[PDB]
Amino acid sequence: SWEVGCGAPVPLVKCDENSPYRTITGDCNNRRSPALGAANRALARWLPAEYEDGLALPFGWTQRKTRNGFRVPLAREVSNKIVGYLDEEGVLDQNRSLLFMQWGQIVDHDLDFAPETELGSNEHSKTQCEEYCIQGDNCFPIMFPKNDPKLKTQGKCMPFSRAGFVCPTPPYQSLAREQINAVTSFLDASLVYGSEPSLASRLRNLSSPLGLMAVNQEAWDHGLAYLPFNNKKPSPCEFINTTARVPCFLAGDARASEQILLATAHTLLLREHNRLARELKKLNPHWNGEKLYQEARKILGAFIQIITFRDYLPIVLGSEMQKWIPPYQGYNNSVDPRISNVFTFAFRFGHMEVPSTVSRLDENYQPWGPEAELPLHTLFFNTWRIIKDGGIDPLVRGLLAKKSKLMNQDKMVTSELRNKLFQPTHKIHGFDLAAINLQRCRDHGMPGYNSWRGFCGLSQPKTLKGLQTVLKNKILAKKLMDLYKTPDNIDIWIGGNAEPMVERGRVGPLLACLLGRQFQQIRDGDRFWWENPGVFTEKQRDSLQKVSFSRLICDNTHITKVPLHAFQANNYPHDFVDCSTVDKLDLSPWASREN
Ligand code: HEM
Ligand SMILES: *[C@@H]1O[C@H](CO)[C@@H](O)[C@H](O)[C@H]1NC(C)=O
Ligand SMILES: *[C@@H]1O[C@H](CO)[C@@H](O)[C@H](O)[C@H]1NC(C)=O
Ligand SMILES: *[C@@H]1O[C@H](CO)[C@@H](O)[C@H](O)[C@H]1NC(C)=O
Ligand SMILES: *[C@@H]1O[C@H](CO)[C@@H](O)[C@H](O)[C@H]1NC(C)=O
Ligand SMILES: [Ca+2]
Repeated sequence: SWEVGCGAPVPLVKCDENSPYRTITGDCNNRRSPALGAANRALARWLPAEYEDGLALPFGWTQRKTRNGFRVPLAREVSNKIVGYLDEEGVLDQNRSLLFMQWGQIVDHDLDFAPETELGSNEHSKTQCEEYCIQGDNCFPIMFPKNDPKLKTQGKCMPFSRAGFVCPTPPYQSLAREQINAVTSFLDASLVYGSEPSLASRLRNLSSPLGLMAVNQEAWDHGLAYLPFNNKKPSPCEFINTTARVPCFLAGDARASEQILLATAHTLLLREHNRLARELKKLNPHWNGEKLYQEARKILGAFIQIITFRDYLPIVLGSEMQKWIPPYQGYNNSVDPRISNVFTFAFRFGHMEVPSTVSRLDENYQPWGPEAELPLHTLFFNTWRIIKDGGIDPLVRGLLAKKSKLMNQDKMVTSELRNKLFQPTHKIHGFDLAAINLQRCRDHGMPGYNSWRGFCGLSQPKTLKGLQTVLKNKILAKKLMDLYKTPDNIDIWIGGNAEPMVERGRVGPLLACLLGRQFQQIRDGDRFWWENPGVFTEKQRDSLQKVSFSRLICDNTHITKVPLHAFQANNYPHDFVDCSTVDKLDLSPWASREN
């Protein structure tokens, strides 16, 4: 009966068992269960999947099969009546830099990725889905409600393909459909180095023995390195401007060019590896390429861990932080470090932190050129605006001096994402991330809002007035009840995100509980955690506690004026101090003693 069994598409890997380095796949982290938290296995189920047919059909598939006696609302109707807003005045977060939003996307991309099924290649099925809006198999299109302005302009539907699932990726009947996590569950910089050998080697410089990561040979940022291009076709970064013909970037994660500020962040992280690999050589000229790579990799993975757990999670979770992520008490090998299916939705609170524009700023933190500020939607899959228009430095200044959007019950998701999203294969800046999120909840068999409230030991509202008391909002609760008819049926992404934020944080109680658990588990369940005794030397760890996002920018750009605390709102030159002030990474404790 014990289904430890199923998992056909995985090349079972032997473990070295006393190696000082993480694998690329994340395999061999846990000794008793070596697959635990490895890429290309099922997302963990904190609660049983919920499907129309108990097995695989998403709720809403059959237009006649109620959920608890009620029809589920169209995702695009929920989007339009709740998530959407016109007025970008008053929407900005007075105490979060745009870097707060950006770091979130980075950590999300380190932890999880459930890609679309690849069944449709050399087929018209993707076309027949998009072209004809015909629900079938892995085609689950987002249909427009009547009165939707997109009806008049785009067609009857937005296209949507169900996420990949384990064992068979085609045939019928499994305990329940389980979607894949294609990256490593550990906070291990997999987004820089890859989660597969195949890509991890292609990423590396294997012409020389300095342990360097490949760099662009076509283009340079004032002598500073760019990510190598991705010479695969069709390139969506080419598609968005066929005259510039600047391809998408190649990184450890396939998503690195989805928007110019994520591509930017990816560029900071690569340089930091190269900068480390050449410093390690300096001190230890006797070291080979492999040793340099792995030893640079290991520093960077520690860096992301510290920035995330010390700087980021306290200003997400606020008052709830200590309650879910109590201070570190060493490696526990009985902790599941796997990313849960519900986490990959919980973390999409990020979508309401994305504001409608991006600025480029000069060395005086003033407007860079006559189109310094641009709409978010023109920067999907846009690498040319980096190559042909100032390098990363003017964009890294905008991440310091501009603001994240604040979540708002009346202003959830900017139209730049809710109406104008571009997706690689489809042709138009005409999609809805909110609608996508909701269809995806259903596709993944997500339990409803009260199941999750129940799971987190929170009250479970059954009426309008219960829902009003929890949401502290009569109109939002009303619109929700009008759409869902019972709070039991509310899709967890919007249910969770409707909740007012906890003191000193940027999520409500339900999210703080779901996020809190997951981040506690990936820290506690990780054999290679930086503070885990025996991973670093006690001296290396005093050197490590001094890292800052301030310093990473200083070391890896030509910017000399930084805030101390890069995630809080910071204004220039008041909150901006010189780079010689911040603190460095002393790499002396990595000095190799031959004797
Ligand atoms: C301009 C900014 C962003 C864009 C354009 C964007 C776009 C997307 C898209 C297209 C998806 C795939 C949706 C699906 O097919 O179901 C997605 C998923 C996701 N996004 Fe965002 N996003 C942005 C910012 C963020 C931020 C700031 C965070 C977190 C703080 C975040 C977290 C996620 C997560 C967790 C997923 C699911 C990934 C997975 O496990 O498959 N995103 N995003
Ligand atoms: C590898 O490193 C060498 C020396 O640093 C450099 O000249 C070369 O361009 C690099 N190769 C690639 C493919 O990036
Ligand atoms: C295309 O990129 C080129 C730079 O090669 C730029 O001059 C042009 O204005 C861009 N056009 C669009 C539509 O993005
Ligand atoms: C701004 O954010 C930081 C980070 O949470 C916090 O400690 C600080 O008290 C906040 N300041 C104001 C004035 O809100
Ligand atoms: C390890 O975690 C389990 C459950 O995850 C818990 O019961 C136990 O207290 C922990 N054990 C140690 C050794 O920390
Ligand atoms: Ca990872």
